[PDB]
Amino acid sequence: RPDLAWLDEVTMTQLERNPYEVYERLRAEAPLAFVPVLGSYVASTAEVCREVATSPDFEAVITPAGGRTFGHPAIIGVNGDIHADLRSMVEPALQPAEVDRWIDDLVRPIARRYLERFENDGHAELVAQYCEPVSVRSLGDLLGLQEVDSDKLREWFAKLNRSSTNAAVDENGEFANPEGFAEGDQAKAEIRAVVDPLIDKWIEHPDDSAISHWLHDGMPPGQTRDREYIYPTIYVYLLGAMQEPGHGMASTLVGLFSRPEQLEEVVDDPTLIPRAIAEGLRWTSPIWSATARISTKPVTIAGVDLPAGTPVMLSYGSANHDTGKYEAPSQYDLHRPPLPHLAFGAGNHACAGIYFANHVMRIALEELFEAIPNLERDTREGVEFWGWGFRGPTSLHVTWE
Ligand code: HEM
Ligand SMILES: COc1cccc(OC)c1O
Repeated sequence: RPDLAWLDEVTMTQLERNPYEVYERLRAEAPLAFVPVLGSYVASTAEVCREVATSPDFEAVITPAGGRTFGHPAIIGVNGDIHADLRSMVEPALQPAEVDRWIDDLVRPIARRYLERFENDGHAELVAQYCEPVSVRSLGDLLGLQEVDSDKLREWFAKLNRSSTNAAVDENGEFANPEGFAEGDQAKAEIRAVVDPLIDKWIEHPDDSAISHWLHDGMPPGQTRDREYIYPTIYVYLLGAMQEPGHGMASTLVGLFSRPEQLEEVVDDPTLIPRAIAEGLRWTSPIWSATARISTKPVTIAGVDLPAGTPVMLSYGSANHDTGKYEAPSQYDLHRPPLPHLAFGAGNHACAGIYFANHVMRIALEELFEAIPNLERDTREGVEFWGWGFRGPTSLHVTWE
């Protein structure tokens, strides 16, 4: 596409540090565009993302670096009968009525546990000390990984993050940085060493943990799903399910700090926390561009005639700054009207844990503002956001009296 020759000069590093400038151009110039360094078409607007995600002429496909990292059958990358089975496998503990039965007793004590370590220090780095630990500990306990230290869970999602977003390709469409997959392989090897003994145990002695239910639910008597069949979805969980609620909380905090009167309102009136989180998810989408669909027949989208078999990456983080939908989208605004957003995706492969994730983020922020209501950002330290596939702040230094 000749007028997009400037896309040839876009680098992976640039997209990781800040993708919003490139994607603002894409939204205006080519809502569906082939990005050479990513080796793929990408959808940048809300209209195109939603259309691709819900179209009957498209089905799920894993991103190339996602597939190299997760293998088969990752719930995000399969369709038909296998997807239906994996959806019914993960859905019971995520059902709203079920979450409402125990989410409070799960997350609130965990939030208190981590707050107690620093709430009187007067200084903290909330990503490492609060947002990520609460996120991984809550889901870890739900999964049956109580004995896996929160530092380990955080290290796993960081390595799987970097591996699955190791997307750069060279002039011949080959992965430019194949060594970047090695730490994804190392994380998987460690996960196998830890989780395989637990699966051995759950096969014979099922309990209340989610993974035990993944092995047993809906199976003939005495039978379990093969572990190779469920491991890629375990990996999917140990990346995005572990990582995203922590990044959603932190981005919401960074956005509130950017609007000090709005932060005061939320501390004064914690019933506004769910609305603050929804704006946070739109403002810096935790899953920014990590999933994709592939066309199953010839289709025309945003004026581009796509052949069958064409992958399209869904850059929901860009769709969420669509100026056809939002005014001044790069500005966090609690009082934006409650409009649809794509931070949870859309269609048959839309996020399965929305209700759970929203409560995890809500409860964590509630307990934070109660313990430290004079929270202030440490304006001596800058907040840098990182990631093209998954995006969030690398740290969040705060102070208080
Ligand atoms: C703030 C937190 C979260 C955000 C923003 C988020 C966002 C997303 C997005 C954008 C997708 C891809 C949707 C698409 O391709 O159309 C996805 C998929 C998924 N998420 Fe969430 N997620 C979050 C937390 C969680 C949690 C905590 C869990 C599990 C407890 C979870 C389970 C899943 C599953 C199973 C899928 C795959 C759905 C499928 O392909 O059928 N997510 N998520
Ligand atoms: C590419 O990896 C992922 C994509 C979307 C969601 C995930 O976890 C829920 C995830 O681990």
